[PDB]
Amino acid sequence: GVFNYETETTSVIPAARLFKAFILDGDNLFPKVAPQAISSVENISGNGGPGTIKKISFPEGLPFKYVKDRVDEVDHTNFKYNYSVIEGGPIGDTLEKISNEIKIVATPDGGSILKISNKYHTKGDHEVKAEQVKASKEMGETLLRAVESYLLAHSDAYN
Repeated sequence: GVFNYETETTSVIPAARLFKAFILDGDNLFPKVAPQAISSVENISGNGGPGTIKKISFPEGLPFKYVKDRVDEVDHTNFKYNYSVIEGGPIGDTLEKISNEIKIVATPDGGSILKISNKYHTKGDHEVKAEQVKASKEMGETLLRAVESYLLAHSDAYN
């Protein structure tokens, strides 16, 4: 079957700046500002646009070793990002792929909110463990606050 779960996290960083660092330059910032979350980001197939495959490895702590991600869509103007987890991690047994959509909306105060969306593809009527979804919510949130600390520490960046 197909299950969809949503989330929304706030950030002080304006959408314009957050996009460049969190999305446009994630594969170069995450392993730097969040080592206990991302160990290394390897490129497999593609230059970096739609159809690209990046091998994201995790530290020697998490239960997962790596995860293959496929770049689907990257809207630089509408601050939208779409990637799919095709291999590694939870993928297997009953789970096939994971369609993810990230959108950075600006707020009236000058901040921004992340409208993340997870769409899992299970086997027949098989469902997904709550902890699985709970993990991504923490995965992205930790990275978020990981990028905020840096941006606020280095104002002369991504601008």
